[PDB]
Amino acid sequence: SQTPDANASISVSYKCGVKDGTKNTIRATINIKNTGTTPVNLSDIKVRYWFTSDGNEQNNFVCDYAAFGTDKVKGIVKKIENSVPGADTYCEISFTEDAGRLAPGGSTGTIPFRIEGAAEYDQTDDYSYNSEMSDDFGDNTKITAYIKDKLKYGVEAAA
Ligand SMILES: [Ca+2]
Ligand SMILES: [Cl-]
Repeated sequence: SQTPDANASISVSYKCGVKDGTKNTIRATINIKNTGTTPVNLSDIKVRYWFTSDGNEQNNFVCDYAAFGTDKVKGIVKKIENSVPGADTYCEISFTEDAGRLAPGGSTGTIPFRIEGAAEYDQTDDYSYNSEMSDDFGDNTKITAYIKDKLKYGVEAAA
């Protein structure tokens, strides 16, 4: 019986991006799909990307494209106080109130983003990194996604 907001479901698919010779940029692309039977508002969706910042105290998020406008995508980067395997930092991606809604079976398509540091990142020790998904989008369950702050996709980096 549950009601609409308990049967709402999303999934995220992921593509690892390129790395060059400066190595101070994390690149990745996500796609958010509505896999349930009711419409979801993008403003109720958050996505987290978990990583180790490798000494960088400044980690800046930028969204480079979204079908509905980059100006509708927000990101913040927060430190994690305690120690968890593969993450001392997370990047939390959210959407503004006018980003729109996803119908059932709808998806955002590609949302590429960068996290930029002053110093080099080693991505092999980042929880959310999966280099096997370089050629194609894959089911990276080490990125998590929330609807109204409830976990709906993935497995959280766990103390
Ligand atoms: Ca790292
Ligand atoms: Cl807003």
